[PDB]
Amino acid sequence: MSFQKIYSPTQLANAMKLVRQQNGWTQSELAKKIGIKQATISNFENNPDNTTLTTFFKILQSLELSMTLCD
Amino acid sequence: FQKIYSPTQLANAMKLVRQQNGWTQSELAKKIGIKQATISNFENNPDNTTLTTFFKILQSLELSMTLCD
Amino acid sequence: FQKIYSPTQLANAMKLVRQQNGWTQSELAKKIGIKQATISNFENNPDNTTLTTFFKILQSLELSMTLCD
Amino acid sequence: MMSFQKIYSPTQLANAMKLVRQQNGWTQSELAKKIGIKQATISNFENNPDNTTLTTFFKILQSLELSMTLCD
DNA sequence: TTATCCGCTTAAGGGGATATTATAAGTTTTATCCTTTAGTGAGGATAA
DNA sequence: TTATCCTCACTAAAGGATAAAACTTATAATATCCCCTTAAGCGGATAA
Repeated sequence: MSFQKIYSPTQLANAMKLVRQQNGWTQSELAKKIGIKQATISNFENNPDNTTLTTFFKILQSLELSMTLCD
Repeated sequence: FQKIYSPTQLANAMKLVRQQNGWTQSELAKKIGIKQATISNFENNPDNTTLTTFFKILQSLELSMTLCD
Repeated sequence: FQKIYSPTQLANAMKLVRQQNGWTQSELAKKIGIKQATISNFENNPDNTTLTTFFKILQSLELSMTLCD
Repeated sequence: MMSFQKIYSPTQLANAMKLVRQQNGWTQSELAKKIGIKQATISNFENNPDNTTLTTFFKILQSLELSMTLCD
C-alpha cells in the first residue's frame, strides 16, 4: 500500500491532502462528517505548523486511517 | 509500535519511550531548544498541542511518525 | 484498689482477692488449666512469673487490669 | 481522646504500652538505658509479651512513667 | 470546491522560575542471631 | 490446702554484635504559574 516516514507537519499534511484527493473526497464532506468546519480542514492543509493534535487525529478518522511511530 | 488513534495515547507512547531510554525532560528540552514546561503540558494535556512542537519532540526521541490504515 | 508497682504488691493484691472469695489455689488452678503449684509461686515469688499466667490467674479471679497515668 | 479501656490479654497490655511509648517519642533504646535493661528486651516485649516476666513488665511500666490497678 | 474573513471565546508557546514530586542516599530505630546460665512451668507427688 | 522437690523441654534476659526494616535528608525531576502575543476553531457565510 503506502508508507514513508513523515518528519514535519508541512510534509505530513502533504500526504493527507494526497489521500483525500486520491479517494476523491472534498473538505466540505470530511468536516460535516467529523463535526469541524470546512475552513478547519483547509487551514490545516495549507497551515499545518499550528494546528491542534485533536484535529490531526480527528482528520485521520475522516481519511479512514491511523498512525504509528518508529525509530 | 502499536497504532495511535487519539492525542492522549500518542503522548503515552512517546512518554513510555522517553523513560525506556533513561532520558529526562530537561536533557531533551535542550536538544531541541524548547521550554521544559512544554514537554510537561504535552504529556499531560496533548490535546491542544501544536504540531510543530510535537515533531520537535518526536525527533528528540530519535523516532519517526508514520501514516497507515 | 490502688496502683501496684512491683510483682509483689501485685501478688499480695490478687491473693487477698482469691482469699476473700473462698477460693483455693488448688481449685482456681483447675478452671484455667495451670499447675496448682504455679499459683503458689505467683503469690510467694512473682518476680520471674510469666505475663501469660499473670493474665490467666487474673481473668481467673474474674478481674481485669487497666493502666493509670 | 485520652483514656484507656481494660486490658485482658498480655498482647493488649503490650501494645497498649508500645502506644504510650511512641506517643511520647521515646525510642526503645533510651527507655532501656534508663532501667538498666537491653533494648533487645523492650523489643521482644511489645512483640512476644506472652512469655515475658513481670519484673521486666514493671520495669518498663515504671520508666514509661505509668502504673496500673485492678478492675472488676 | 475552497481559500478567506469580521467577530469573539478560549489556550499554547517563548520567557522566567517555582511549587511538587518521584528517586537516591544516609542514617536512625527495630528486630534477630550466638552462647551460657537460670528459672518458669508442666508431669507426678508428698510433708505438715 | 499449699509450698517444695525431682526430671525435662523451653526460653527469657543479659553479654556482645549485627542484619533488616522505618524514617529523614539529599537532590534530580516532573508539574504549575504569571504574563504577553498570537493563532485556533466555531458561526454565518461569501467571493472566486
